[PDB]
Amino acid sequence: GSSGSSGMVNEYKKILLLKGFELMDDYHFTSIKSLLAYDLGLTTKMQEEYNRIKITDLMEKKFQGVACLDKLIELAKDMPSLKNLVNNLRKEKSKVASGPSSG
Repeated sequence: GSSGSSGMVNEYKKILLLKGFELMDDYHFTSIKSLLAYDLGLTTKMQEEYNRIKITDLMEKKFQGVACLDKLIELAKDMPSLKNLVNNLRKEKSKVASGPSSG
C-alpha cells in the first residue's frame, strides 16, 4: 500500500459548504449569489442553473486559504439572520489555529 489513511481535501472548503451554503436561505442565497456573480462571473441564468456545491467550489478556487471563509463572512456580516453562519465560520477558522480549548 501507499498510505493507511488520508483526508487532506481542503478542510476550509468543507466548512464553506456544510456551514456556509447548506444553511443559507433564499434571502441570502440570492444576495450572495448576486454579489459573488461579479467575481466568479455568474449571471441571472447561471445563478439558478448552478448548485450550492458549485458555488462553493468556485469560492475556494477563486479564493484559496482562509480567504474563502472571510469573503463569505464579509458579505454576510450585516445579516442578523446569518448569525450562525458568521459565528460558525469565524469560530471554525479559530479552531484550525493552534489553541486547544476545553480544559
